[PDB]
Amino acid sequence: MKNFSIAKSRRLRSTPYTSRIEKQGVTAYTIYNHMLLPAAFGSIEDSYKHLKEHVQIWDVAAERQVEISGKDSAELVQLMTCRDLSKSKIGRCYYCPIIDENGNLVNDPVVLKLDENKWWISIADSDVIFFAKGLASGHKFDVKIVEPVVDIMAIQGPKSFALMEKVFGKKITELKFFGFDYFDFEGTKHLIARSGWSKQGGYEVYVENTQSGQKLYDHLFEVGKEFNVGPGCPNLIERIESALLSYGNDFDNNDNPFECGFDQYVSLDSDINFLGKEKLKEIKLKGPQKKLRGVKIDIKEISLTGSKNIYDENNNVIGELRSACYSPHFQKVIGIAMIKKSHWEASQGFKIQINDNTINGNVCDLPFI
Amino acid sequence: MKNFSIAKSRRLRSTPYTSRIEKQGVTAYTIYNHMLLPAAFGSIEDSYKHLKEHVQIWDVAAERQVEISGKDSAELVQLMTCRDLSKSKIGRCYYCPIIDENGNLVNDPVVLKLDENKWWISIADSDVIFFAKGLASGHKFDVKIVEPVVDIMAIQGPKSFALMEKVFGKKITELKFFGFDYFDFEGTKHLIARSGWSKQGGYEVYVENTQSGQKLYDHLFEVGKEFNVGPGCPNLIERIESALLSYGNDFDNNDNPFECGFDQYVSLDSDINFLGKEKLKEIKLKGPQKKLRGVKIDIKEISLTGSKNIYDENNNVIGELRSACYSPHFQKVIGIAMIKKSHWEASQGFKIQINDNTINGNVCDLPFI
Ligand code: NA
Ligand code: NA
Repeated sequence: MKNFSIAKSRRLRSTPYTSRIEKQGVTAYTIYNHMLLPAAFGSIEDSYKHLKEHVQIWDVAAERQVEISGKDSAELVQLMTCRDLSKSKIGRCYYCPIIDENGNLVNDPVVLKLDENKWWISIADSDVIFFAKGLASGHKFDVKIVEPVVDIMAIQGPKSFALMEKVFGKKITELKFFGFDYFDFEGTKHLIARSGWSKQGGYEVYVENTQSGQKLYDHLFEVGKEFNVGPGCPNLIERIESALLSYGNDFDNNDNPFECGFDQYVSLDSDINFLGKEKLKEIKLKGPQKKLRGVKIDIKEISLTGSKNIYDENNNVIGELRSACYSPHFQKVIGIAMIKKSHWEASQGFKIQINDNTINGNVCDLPFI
Repeated sequence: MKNFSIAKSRRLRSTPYTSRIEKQGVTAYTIYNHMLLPAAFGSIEDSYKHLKEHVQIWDVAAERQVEISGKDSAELVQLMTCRDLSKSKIGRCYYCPIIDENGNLVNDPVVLKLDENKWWISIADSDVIFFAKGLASGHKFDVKIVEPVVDIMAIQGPKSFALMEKVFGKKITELKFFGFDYFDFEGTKHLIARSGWSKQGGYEVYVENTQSGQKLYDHLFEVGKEFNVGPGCPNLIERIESALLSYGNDFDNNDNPFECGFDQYVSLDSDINFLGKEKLKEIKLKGPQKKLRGVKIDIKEISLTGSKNIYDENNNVIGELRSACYSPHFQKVIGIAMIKKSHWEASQGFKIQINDNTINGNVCDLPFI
């Protein structure tokens, strides 16, 4: 077969939005945190153009929460991340790389500080819940760790702001990037952050009252018509062009923050203690020997289902291409590659096998645009 | 809206068998431990008839390993599970439920004791690696925790015994259920366990030397024609008929081993140290307020994608149906349901809404065959 069906089960969890997106034209799924996440609503290029010009509503329920509350919650949260959260404030979001005893990445979540003793970790694709529960028991912390009933719906694109003002009023227009607050929809208060996995702008509604959230979803489609609202999902071309890097895809647990361009979130000269702090000091001293870079390959098509070695002018492996797509902006293929320090340099050339043909490519900086 | 395509990417990992099984008729996939696991090779009823009569070779690489080695490995392994490993032997497998701070199920793996100081945890669908790494950090255990390069290939069905004899000779026929040993294929030694996710008989080859395991895979298809060998995967009908439970489907992290029939595997009155031991002492005295049970329901067809409430005569919720299929053996739908204390009783009637018809069903004991 060219395509394989996804086999549904209780274990591969549906969302509060599933029956709706399946009537609105979802054509492919990925799995993220043991949950269905839409991967396409037809053409990925057309979804990208629509996202950059209009507004979309996304089922991103699979961006699960780990809720950590109780006396040692602030501390357990800070143990897990190399980002300094000592001056953190209620109502703010912070991108906090989670790292292990080796200094290697576990997850790149957004942390929401709801209160001094209550923390939501909005996670990428790995079971941070169990890392937390492991660390809590091992370090003897007094916390409560749950996956709460929270199912995110995103509102993304340049028309997101006008659409959400229409629904929630002028108060939501005051929300700064990566702030959150509580907003009323027909009696129910919903936590809404100004965040989301694009650079086109918008919001994420952290739906706890599921029924009210489903009615809100339906309402956004009804009063969004004048804005050309439509369904969507995180967009492959957008995430590569803007270097919105994802755990499991661009980097994984054999990679450290310094190989992924996360230098500014690794806070080594505080007195806060987090995992692998010592090992990350050594890495920052000797410097990394490999790093995520962009690449361009002058072909009009690619379908990356997995990794692919890239080779030098002698046919020695100089890196690994990890994500890639056709970019209409460049009218060629662009990607994210973990490349050896020998070939880091913006403009450095390389060779890669696409089918049975060597083809040339070149390294570039991230983001692409 | 009926079947949906899966979107492949690096993050949904492929396996050493992917290119082979996509030439042998795989039609559907699930995702298991962030990895492709075949869900169908065409009709589920026909794969089922074939498994029960003949022999199949399965890609089950998604049954990943957590390898824990070093001086504190035995202790860390035991800390994660309720099952008593104090008398454990090299060359044996053990079903070892992993339990958290609430006494609830994290994963239900098989543990393989390779050495006093080297352990493989063969995992269900959750990231046990990070629970282990969390525990190890707190207790400052002297251990190394990695996911090794191990990609299980299974041989299952009544003809598995004879096919493996053909390849490996008499010594494989000596291997007892849940034992493992090392067996020579073309000069390479492979760890092979007598185990796997059917009740139809067979083996799991824990392939570390991938190129040799790929050659072995192709060899099995050649010298297995005598036994009508074919491709396959864990079979939904077979596994419900045999009451083989799965983490995420029948039970999850809100469930404790006393609710799932894991009583024989919980060691409360030994001296072993493990998480939630006290909670499980509490829980076992009070007793389970709900348990897993069999159900049989009078329709010839179902598509379970999620929990489905089952009701008494007067529309009260007595349970939740979690796995279900049409059983060609019963010529009707059977399933596994988590049922309230009030309605446990073997033969209790109930009703379930499936589209435009209310359907009679009743509770029964496990297994079915
Ligand atoms: Na989702
Ligand atoms: Na697999």
